[PDB]
Amino acid sequence: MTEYKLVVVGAGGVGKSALTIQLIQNHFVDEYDPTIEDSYRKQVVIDGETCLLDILDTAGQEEYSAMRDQYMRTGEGFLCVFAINNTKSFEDIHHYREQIKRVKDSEDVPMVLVGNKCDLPSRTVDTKQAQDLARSYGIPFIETSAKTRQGVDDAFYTLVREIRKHKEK
Ligand SMILES: Nc1nc2c(ncn2[C@@H]2O[C@H](COP(=O)(O)OP(=O)(O)O)[C@@H](O)[C@H]2O)c(=O)[nH]1
Ligand SMILES: C[C@H](CN1c2ccccc2Sc2ccccc21)N(C)C
Repeated sequence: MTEYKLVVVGAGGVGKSALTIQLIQNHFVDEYDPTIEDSYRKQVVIDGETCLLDILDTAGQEEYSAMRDQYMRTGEGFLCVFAINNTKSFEDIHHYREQIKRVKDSEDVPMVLVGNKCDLPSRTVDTKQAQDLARSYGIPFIETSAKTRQGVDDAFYTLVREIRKHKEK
């Protein structure tokens, strides 16, 4: 069993805790405080390998910058989640990519672009927009929903596989 640290990165309100809890407790949560930051452990047999995925639902602003940079350095995978009905959080993705690349001091970082709330209207972020952005970062992009659970398992599985490829590079 290989232990893998899967951290979710995104803006406050994209559904970090929701998507995480959905796969951990197998149920959607409508009300959950965004300040709640905790990690969850889940052993999944991916490709014949039982990997222990340690998913982290971070809050945002830490008490100390060192701790911030620390959890980012030990993080193996970074799930970039945004809202398809919000351009603000979509543009915030550039900040995360830039930051993580500096914090880990590495350009090759296993990331996966995930567009949550694909079942909701007012879609401002075009699929082509996100796809092009993902291609520019050399990472995959999957539309998901914490409600319909569409492509959720796939998005997470891909993230783990991306890490693997980076490890066996
Ligand atoms: N409709 C809809 N609401 C979501 C979705 N994901 C999260 N939310 C809601 O966003 C609010 C905060 O969710 P939370 O788990 O705190 O996500 P976070 O604060 O971004 O980490 C709650 O009302 C969640 O139910 C989603 O995919 N669809
Ligand atoms: C995010 C932390 C655990 N953690 C960590 C804690 C303090 C300093 C550095 C780190 S390394 C890290 C990396 C990935 C997931 C969680 C952490 N905990 C709130 C779950």
